[PDB]
Amino acid sequence: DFIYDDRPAAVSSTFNPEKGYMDFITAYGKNINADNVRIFFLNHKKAKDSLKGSPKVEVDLQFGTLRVKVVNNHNPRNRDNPVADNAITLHRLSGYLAKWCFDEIDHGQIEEAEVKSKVVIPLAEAKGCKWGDGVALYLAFAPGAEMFLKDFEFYPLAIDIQRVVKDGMDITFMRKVLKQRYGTKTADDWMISEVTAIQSAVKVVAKLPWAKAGFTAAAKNFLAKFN
Amino acid sequence: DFIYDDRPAAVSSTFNPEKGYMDFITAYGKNINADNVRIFFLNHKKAKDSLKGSPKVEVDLQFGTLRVKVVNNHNPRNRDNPVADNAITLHRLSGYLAKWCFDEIDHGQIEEAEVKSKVVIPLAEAKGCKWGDGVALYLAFAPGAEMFLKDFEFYPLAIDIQRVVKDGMDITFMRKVLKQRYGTKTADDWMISEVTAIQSAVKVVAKLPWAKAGFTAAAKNFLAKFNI
Amino acid sequence: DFIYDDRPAAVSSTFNPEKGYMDFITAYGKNINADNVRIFFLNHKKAKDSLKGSPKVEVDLQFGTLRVKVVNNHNPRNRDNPVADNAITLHRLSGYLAKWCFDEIDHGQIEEAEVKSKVVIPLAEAKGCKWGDGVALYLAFAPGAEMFLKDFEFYPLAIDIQRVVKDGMDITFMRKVLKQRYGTKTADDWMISEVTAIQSAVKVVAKLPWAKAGFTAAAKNFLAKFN
Amino acid sequence: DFIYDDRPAAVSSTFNPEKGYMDFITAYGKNINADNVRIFFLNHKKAKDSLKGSPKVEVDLQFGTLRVKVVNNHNPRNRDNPVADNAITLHRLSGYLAKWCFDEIDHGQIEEAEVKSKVVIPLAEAKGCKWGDGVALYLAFAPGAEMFLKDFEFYPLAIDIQRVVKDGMDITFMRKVLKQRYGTKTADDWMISEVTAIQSAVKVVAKLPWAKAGFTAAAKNFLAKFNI
RNA sequence: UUUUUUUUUUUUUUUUUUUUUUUUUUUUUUUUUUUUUUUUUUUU
Repeated sequence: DFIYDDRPAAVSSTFNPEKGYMDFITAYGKNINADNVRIFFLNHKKAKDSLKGSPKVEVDLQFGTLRVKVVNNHNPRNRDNPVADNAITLHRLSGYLAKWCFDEIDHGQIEEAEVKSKVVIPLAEAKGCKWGDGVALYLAFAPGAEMFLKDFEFYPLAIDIQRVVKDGMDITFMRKVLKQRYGTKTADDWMISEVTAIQSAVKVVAKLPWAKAGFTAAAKNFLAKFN
Repeated sequence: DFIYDDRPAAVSSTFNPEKGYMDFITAYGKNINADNVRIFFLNHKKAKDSLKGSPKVEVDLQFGTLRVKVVNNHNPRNRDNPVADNAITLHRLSGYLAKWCFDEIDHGQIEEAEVKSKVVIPLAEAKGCKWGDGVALYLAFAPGAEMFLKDFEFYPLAIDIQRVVKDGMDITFMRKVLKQRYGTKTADDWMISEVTAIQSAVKVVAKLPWAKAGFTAAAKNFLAKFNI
Repeated sequence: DFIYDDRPAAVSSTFNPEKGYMDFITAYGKNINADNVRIFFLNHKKAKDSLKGSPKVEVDLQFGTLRVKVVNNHNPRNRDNPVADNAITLHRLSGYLAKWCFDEIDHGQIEEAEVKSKVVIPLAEAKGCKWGDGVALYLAFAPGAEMFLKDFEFYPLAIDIQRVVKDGMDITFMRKVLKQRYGTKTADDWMISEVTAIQSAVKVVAKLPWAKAGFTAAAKNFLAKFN
Repeated sequence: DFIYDDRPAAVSSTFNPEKGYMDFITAYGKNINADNVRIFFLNHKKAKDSLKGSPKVEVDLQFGTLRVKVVNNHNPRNRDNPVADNAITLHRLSGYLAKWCFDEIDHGQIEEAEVKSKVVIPLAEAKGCKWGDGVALYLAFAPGAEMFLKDFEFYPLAIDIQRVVKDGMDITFMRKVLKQRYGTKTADDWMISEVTAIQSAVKVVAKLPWAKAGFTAAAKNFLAKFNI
């Protein structure tokens, strides 16, 4: 009576990031602008702890002009609460807005210019990557980019790999990306089929500063006078 | 100001898992089914933390329709409370239900299918073991299985060994398992007598994927292409 | 106003464990017996955490029939409060009672029998040391024994060293023992003078079960590996 | 429905440690004496935990005769609050009092005697540094000293580098310092210009015991005879 | 030259570690999903 537990059932996954993205756009597309994409991408972690502190399972948030209805599972008890396929987590939202940046870029040159001039990703910065390095590569640092592997040319995967080898990141964080699809190909398929594109991606990512989150170029060229 | 201290004394162990199990069945057997057992095996860890939080000495819990009166020794101070041989801790509860699944499978075909299709052991999966691998083996991953070394065909021991050698497990954990009995044969006895069976078990456990639970080969084989 | 702070100044210690022990015997010696001592050594950690919980500076404790007026500096805020040389902390109490057992054994064989048949020190045990191995050695595992390095034949020091090499003990715990005296010799002296006797002690402790904390090898295992 | 969020957009470097110091002295210079500076430096960490506990956005503190209006930003939730340049953080306060000591010593023989005989900086001692080793050097161990790289002859920098090299300190703690000025020289400037002075400082700091304090040789030596 | 996270004198000082025994107890390891969660977060 003091503590009661109850059963979750097994299932397979009916969640298509493409569809979730489209429904998300149809639902919120009027309040999305490069300004909000930018405050969010600067407010991801802040929102991470902000959700972490609060105990409500279904919180709505405001980034500037953007209103978002998000599921909160950062809070401990909620880590196993269910999440609808039309629902949005900060991870899913992040991926979605990254996707938005990617399409918006292709829409034309004025479109190409605005976001590029106004979009920087802290996670990408901390490793010293900027837009000039590549579009797919640069946007791939956004969490949730793993949902759109093709558009980002296997770069989120490669980045995760580099995190494992150089930053000794715990291997479990590759769990999510290793379930994800490459177009029509299931994980099991592309894990053997597409090794080439992946290795190429790894190379591409390798040729990057990878500064320590991050030291302006004066560092770490000065700290290699003392070692 | 006062704090309050006195002597605990030494004795031998009068706890028979076979019988303890029998009283557990006699007492709770009407609400034990594959459903509730499955709910237990999925909520072991959660309930463990929930017991860690509370300082109550004797907590009651409900897994689906099954209610059990459990002794709490996960709360730090409570780690030294006495435990009756007719009392139940989660470890004992797990072992008991592991044994229950083990018997129920032999009860017949419907029961075998019910248990096999429902019951899930997180620890076994996390190492890539499934029901198809074996009943004794798959169930041996359940905590408390060490209390029934015979029925689980010495497998929990083999698993523990496999854990120390590749996962660098702290050896201290083998303390419980290394005193456990083989049916009636004593630890000191079976520890040289049945060496063959043990070795066979170790070999069986040896051939398994044994990746981290989240992914298993060829997820494992794909990392290999870059990093083990 | 909100919190304020103030000075402490210090250079020296006037604290002689011999004198402290003698005063302790004079004050409490009628209530000291193998029963109470034994209860103490089994409830040391318990009382220690119980003191960690309480914020009171000077707590009363009862071990069997023995009541003690002990100083509490286990509470974080209290960790830098002063300690009189005639005062008693759980560490001082433990060391004192270790000394007491050591003397009581010499009083005759019957007293030796009460202490040996009753008193048990968990830390000595966890390493597989028993009374049969030696009195000085067995008692040396008791916290506070470092105050009487002479009587315990350098064994607490050797034990601390072995904790560092085999158990990866953080070296900081040896700070205390390395300031202690060996009878009349100060630290600076015996650290060079008694190196031989110390090494002998180390060899003794070394040839002990240890191997490892948490285990008794009733039967050996054709392990792939040990430890 | 609402967890209010909004944007800060920026990158400006107002804060001038010289000016901050001058305002701080103008405000408090009369209540600063060797006594209070000493008690402060002895109560730095305590004040740090005590403020971590508190919810005040701006806490008030008393060190001996000195009362100060300090900004509290060690508190998790408070960790993103703004900080005025005429305001004082406990880091800033520490650096400021270090500078104070540096000026006061030069005031004369008697003042030098008060400061040298009273003020002790635990971090400097913990590495075996004493007043006799140097004034700038000894004072450089004080947190916030990185604000006055000129006065302390690049010693806070050298000490930090040395923390990374000898104590494997996470390199991120070298952030600040690597933003600070050397008198007029910008970091981008002095990082190339004053390399000579830098390494000299580095060597000076290298020529120190730098053992846990903690221990003194013989002891390091006594340990060496078994372990490091 | 934001802010914070670590590092804190000197004592025969004080704290932080290690804590017998048992078919005892506790400490470790916890499924599957295009699920969710834990790490990595610009610029002074």
